[PDB]
Amino acid sequence: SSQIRQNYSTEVEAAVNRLVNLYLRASYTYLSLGFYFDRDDVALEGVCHFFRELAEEKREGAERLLKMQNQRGGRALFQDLQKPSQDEWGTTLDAMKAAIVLEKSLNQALLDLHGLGSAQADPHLCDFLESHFLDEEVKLIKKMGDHLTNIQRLVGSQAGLGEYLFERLTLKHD
Amino acid sequence: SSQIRQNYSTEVEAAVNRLVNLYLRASYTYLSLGFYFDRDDVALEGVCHFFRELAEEKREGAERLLKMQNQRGGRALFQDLQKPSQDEWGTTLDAMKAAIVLEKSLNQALLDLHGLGSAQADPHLCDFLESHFLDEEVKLIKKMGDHLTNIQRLVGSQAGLGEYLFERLTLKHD
Amino acid sequence: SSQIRQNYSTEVEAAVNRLVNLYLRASYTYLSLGFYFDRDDVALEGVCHFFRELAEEKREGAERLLKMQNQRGGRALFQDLQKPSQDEWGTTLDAMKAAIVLEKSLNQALLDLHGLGSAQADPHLCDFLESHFLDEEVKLIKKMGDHLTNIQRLVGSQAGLGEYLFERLTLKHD
Amino acid sequence: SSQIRQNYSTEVEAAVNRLVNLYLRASYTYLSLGFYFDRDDVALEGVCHFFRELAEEKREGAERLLKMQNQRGGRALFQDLQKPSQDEWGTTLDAMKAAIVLEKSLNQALLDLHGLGSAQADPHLCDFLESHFLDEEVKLIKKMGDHLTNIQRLVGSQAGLGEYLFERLTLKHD
Amino acid sequence: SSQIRQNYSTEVEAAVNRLVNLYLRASYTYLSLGFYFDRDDVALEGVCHFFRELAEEKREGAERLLKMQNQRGGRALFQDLQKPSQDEWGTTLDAMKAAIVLEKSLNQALLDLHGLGSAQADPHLCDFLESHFLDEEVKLIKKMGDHLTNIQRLVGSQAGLGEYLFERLTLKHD
Amino acid sequence: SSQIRQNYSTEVEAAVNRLVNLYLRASYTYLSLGFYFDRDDVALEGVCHFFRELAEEKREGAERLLKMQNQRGGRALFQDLQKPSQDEWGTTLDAMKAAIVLEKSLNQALLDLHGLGSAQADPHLCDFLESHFLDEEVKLIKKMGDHLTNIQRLVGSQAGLGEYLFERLTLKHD
Ligand SMILES: [Cl-]
Ligand SMILES: [Cl-]
Ligand SMILES: [Cl-]
Ligand SMILES: [Cl-]
Ligand SMILES: [Cl-]
Ligand SMILES: [Cl-]
Repeated sequence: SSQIRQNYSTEVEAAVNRLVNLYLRASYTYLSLGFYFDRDDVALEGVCHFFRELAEEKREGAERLLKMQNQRGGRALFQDLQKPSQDEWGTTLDAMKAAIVLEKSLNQALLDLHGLGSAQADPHLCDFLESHFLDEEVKLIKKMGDHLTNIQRLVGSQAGLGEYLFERLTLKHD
Repeated sequence: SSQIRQNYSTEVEAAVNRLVNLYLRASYTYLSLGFYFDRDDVALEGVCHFFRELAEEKREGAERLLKMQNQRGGRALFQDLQKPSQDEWGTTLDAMKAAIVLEKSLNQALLDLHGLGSAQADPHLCDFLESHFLDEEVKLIKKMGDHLTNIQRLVGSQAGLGEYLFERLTLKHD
Repeated sequence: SSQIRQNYSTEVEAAVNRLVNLYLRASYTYLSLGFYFDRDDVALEGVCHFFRELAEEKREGAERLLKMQNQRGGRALFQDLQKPSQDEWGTTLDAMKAAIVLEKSLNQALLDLHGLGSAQADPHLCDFLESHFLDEEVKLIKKMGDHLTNIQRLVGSQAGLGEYLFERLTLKHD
Repeated sequence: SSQIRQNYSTEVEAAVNRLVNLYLRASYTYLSLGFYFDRDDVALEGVCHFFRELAEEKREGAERLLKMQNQRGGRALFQDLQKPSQDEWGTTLDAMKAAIVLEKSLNQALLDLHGLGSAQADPHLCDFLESHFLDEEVKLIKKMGDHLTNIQRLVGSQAGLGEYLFERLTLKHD
Repeated sequence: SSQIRQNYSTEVEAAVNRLVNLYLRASYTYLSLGFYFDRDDVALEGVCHFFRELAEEKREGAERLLKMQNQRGGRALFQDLQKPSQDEWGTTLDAMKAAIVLEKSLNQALLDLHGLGSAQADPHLCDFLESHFLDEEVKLIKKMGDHLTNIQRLVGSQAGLGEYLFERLTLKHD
Repeated sequence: SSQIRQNYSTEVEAAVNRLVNLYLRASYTYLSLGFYFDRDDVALEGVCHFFRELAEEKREGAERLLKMQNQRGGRALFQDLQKPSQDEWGTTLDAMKAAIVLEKSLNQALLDLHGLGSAQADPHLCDFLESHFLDEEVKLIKKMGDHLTNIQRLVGSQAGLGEYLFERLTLKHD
């Protein structure tokens, strides 16, 4: 048995490993989104940078989960990582809609794990998610919702113009 | 009787308390405007910041009036504060039109109080309003009129595009 | 429906709007307390500053609640703000007793909302209150209790002397 | 009755006082461990420093609990402090095993108190433990487990050599 | 036998261990005094700080004794630590009277140990106490006597006023 | 057809996408290695850091390949990422042997792609690999070979001692 493990259920341990997989999948999705917007026939630098940043953030979230797994005396177990859902991501609007779908799925997984921890009377797990994940996710979903609204406002009858302007005047670029 | 009060009519004292109520009402209106533009389904940061700044300015004007009330030996009396006139504020154009209506109402209240002070031969009151309120109000109404003209110019046949551009290129944002 | 809202009950949304009203009411109460102690016939600068600071703190708490409402995809709704319970606040002891009553009422509203969030399995709400409100309130009530004890000790048979000394030697002034 | 106490059960108040006793006992245990490794016939400076640091940490945890007791309006009550379980602590391996036993006992007491607070709907207590105790304890137990593994690896057939090397190359010394 | 011990009697070794117990008891007494004055219904910050400082000083004196025990080749032996004599400490005057009683008891224990060392022709022990304990104790008792006189002068017919003033104008606070 | 693509074969484009998969697989392998050495029952910090660094390096190599794919007008295509070959990695010696196997496989894939580029008369591809991959790989394999030799020298009859010493005195740790 583990020399450090205390109040750490096998159910939580397994769910943490699954969440790691979900975060690494999300990271991979964002890597694909980023490089799609770097295509010479797409060429929206700010959009590329937005999603490349998120790929790093999701990687870092998986790493924090893995650190916590070891701090509690659980055992990291890695599974195959499925490829992203699409090879080409459409417009900035299509991409941002796919991103918010993805983030809502991660948020629900966090809420589910928090509920398991609550049920198992695992306050360290619950605190961990509250401190490092739940508000980060709320903030990000709010940002994406703000972006969706602005993108939608800019479609008008001149979609190309709007998509350029959003990239130039809202998103961060060199 | 008051140990300091001199040349300070009961009519002015009452009118100052009413003006405090008007300024705090205005502050509350601007708080509502600000948070409406922060909604994820509205998402115009520069517009939000514009009105949040005005909520602070109107609060500060009420505080200056209350300080003056005490300096003259009058007695602050607070009344209930009515909620703003709307729960949702429409477009940036609708909001800026509502703001200029509100500011003209505050301006007329200032002019009325100045007239009362003149009639009562209360030069300290008249000076106070001239020094800290009348030109501030003229300047703000001119700014709002400038904004209205630019907003109106941008409606064209592409309202969403215009409303984005005004927020991005005229109003202050991060 | 809202594009960002997730795990955010209508009951919590409503209770957040009510709490905003309670905090803005509290802010208004403290504004009145502050200006009462600035009266030339009251003239306790440190007491004035103490309550003016609290008016700002309560305003800021309402603003944080409104920011959170929007981050979750709820809708701010403002109601009329009732005037404070008194026009004149008596002695520093009377005022500090009224303040602790007010703070206990805010604390109970926070605890009630935390309980609703717990019941609704809304950990982001619960975390939010824990992180930004509950300990701030405990700390403030402890400070007020400390002040009450010192004020009470100083009444003796020389109330005016004691009230001066407390203002001069405990409360912050210029 | 207490002027500040609110939502603070007699059960929590008592359990906090018991936990203070447990932390001060732990501090005393670590003081004994530290001075044992400073003996001229033991002479493992890094081990001495490790346990002297923990004696301070446990003292500080008791002080934080006592501060919180007063912030909530409970009453500190002190009991006799039992002497540590041993007068001589054996090898570094024996000592580190005793330390992890002790830390698991403190951790379980924290988890028990968190559970009481949950049952009593005392979110300030629960937050307090989450914010200042639970993760600190997880981190420390993980560190001790890491140390145990390294100590165990170094026993081999040359225990004295291994115990020197661990002290020199893992633990902090002058 | 000990490899370093020289001219260090078993009687001195035992008496040093007893003195450690007395100093740790004193430290614990001062911890209790400090937290009593932090109660919201007592609320004398300067008094709290005075006794919390002494709790640290007495802890440090025990640590210096334990260091010396090991430097001489004696063996630290710890005993149970009795709880302080009171749970509630009365007025600042009551507390300062209890403190000077406690310090006179520590002083007599130091003088007794110095006498034992003299009798045993143990000049290192005698020097140690002279250099690090005897004058520190004389200085502290003189300070406490000075405080008692000032506290007593301030009782008059207005005890609460006097106790506030002493805390504010003699003792160190934030 | 692509507006920028020139002298970029479909065979190279496909092989670049496969190499991206190989590098991301390698990154994932190193993530698993790193977290295995962070286990409380393994606890070799320098070994953990060594492999976590390599996980980042391999991620960065995949990113450089994807950037190049777009610069040439090829299309990134992502595939599922298989999980690492082991869940537990044995000793530092076992791990370093697995790492050099992995690196030789990456090196051969680089050499194969260089050969394809040579055959296709694609000097930009050949230069790219020479400039950013081939020498980096040679250097890393030499480092790993150096480490293997030192690890092997340290096994002796005291494997645990040797594995500690290598981690402490060759690998970088805090
Ligand atoms: Cl798939
Ligand atoms: Cl109304
Ligand atoms: Cl009312
Ligand atoms: Cl015992
Ligand atoms: Cl006793
Ligand atoms: Cl596989």
